[PDB]
Amino acid sequence: QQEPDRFDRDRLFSVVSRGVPEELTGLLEYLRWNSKYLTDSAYTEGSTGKTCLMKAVLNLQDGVNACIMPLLQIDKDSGNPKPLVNAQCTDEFYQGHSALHIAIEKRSLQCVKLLVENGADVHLRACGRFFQKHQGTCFYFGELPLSLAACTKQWDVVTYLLENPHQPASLEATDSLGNTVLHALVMIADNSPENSALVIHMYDGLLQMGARLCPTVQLEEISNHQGLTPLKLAAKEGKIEIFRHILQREFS
Repeated sequence: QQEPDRFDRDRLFSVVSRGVPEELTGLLEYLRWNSKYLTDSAYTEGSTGKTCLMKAVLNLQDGVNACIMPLLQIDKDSGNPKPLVNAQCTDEFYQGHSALHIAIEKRSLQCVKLLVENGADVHLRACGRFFQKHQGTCFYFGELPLSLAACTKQWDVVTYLLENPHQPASLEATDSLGNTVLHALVMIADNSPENSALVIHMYDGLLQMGARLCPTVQLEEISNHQGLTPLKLAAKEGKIEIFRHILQREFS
């Protein structure tokens, strides 16, 4: 008894950035003694700021951080009602970013898997506050982890987000503009011959999965906040090439 050693934020962030989990011993003991969680202001860069898990994901080696599992375990064992996994960062650079968003943004499937396997909400919303404003690291990708993976051309990630048995991500989910992943692709698309080809490939792939995962729901008839289906939006936005593609699919 009569313990345990102080484990401040500075030290925790140093260890998670380097990657070695063996130096996290004593953290659980301290947290529990003082009834503290890794989501408290004391352990984040300002209340509402980076959690230690986001710091872990921001420092990848080979696509993984060996701290992520130990960290998510410590949080579980500490009795946190609001799991560290679903915490969202919101500072000068980030806006509603979960570790999941960062994991997808860092193009790491093994890290995405790892997070989803430990109760990550695949429906948290990032970059909702900023809409064609150049402020932080935020851009429009449709503010949904699935949309992000699709807009960033990561099929293997899209595949896993839709199929995994832990937390499947619905294709029917919409962002603050009522925009589905299909809408987001139309938006994200420039009218380059190379880019349009890749967006079409991704677009089609999701409808294939649409037929398998939600066969009853006609994804392409889903209208957004301005009363636009992906077809209508494609015309409004002047994205001629992919508008030409959605058109043909309708006339079959």
